[PDB]
Amino acid sequence: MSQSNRELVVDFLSYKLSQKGYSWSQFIPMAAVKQALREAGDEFELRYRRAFSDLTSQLHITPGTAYQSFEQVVNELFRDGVNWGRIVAFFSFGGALCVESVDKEMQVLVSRIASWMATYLNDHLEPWIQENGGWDTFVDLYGN
Ligand SMILES: CC1(C)CCC(c2ccc(Cl)cc2)=C(CN2CCN(c3ccc(C(=O)NS(=O)(=O)c4ccc(N[C@H](CCN5CCOCC5)CSc5ccccc5)c(S(=O)(=O)C(F)(F)F)c4)cc3)CC2)C1
Repeated sequence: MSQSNRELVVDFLSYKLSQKGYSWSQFIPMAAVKQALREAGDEFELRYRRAFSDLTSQLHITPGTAYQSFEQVVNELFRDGVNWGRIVAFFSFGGALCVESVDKEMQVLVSRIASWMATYLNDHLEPWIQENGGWDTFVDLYGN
């Protein structure tokens, strides 16, 4: 549901901020989902470190331009459809935007980015997720 999805976003973003030595104080099957997502994001960031790195020096964020940048990238990422990989890449993108934000003393973006990710998950990705077995399938596929 929509609250679940909000939980996932906050867990993932806190995880990424913790890893990089920042504060996240701008904030059981569910535990299994969260664990699989953390690991998949790390794995994604490892295999696609080139793409990851290219994007993290590409855009310059301000509180005034953040939302249009977030939306362009997300629309590009899902232009041709949804799959699980693309969903993991979506979470990683969010994580990278938050980390960049805290770096540049734009802490206010962190919770805005969380809510933009939850909204997009709940409006645009959730239908595809329920159709494809829900988050249980994602956990089975990642660990099988
Ligand atoms: C246009 C633009 C610039 C826009 C913006 C932008 C962009 C740039 C930076 C950032 Cl930051 C964000 C976005 C791009 C850049 N990029 C390029 C990379 N892109 C993809 C590459 C491959 C797939 C794919 O393959 N999709 S997939 O077939 O569904 C699939 C396959 C395998 C696994 N999993 C394995 C797990 C193996 N482990 C072994 C160890 O032990 C445990 C299991 C591999 S890790 C793994 C592998 C792949 C994905 C995730 C994790 C999973 S998965 O983890 O989701 C699962 F399994 F389903 F859970 C799902 C999907 C997309 C998409 C976009 C382009």
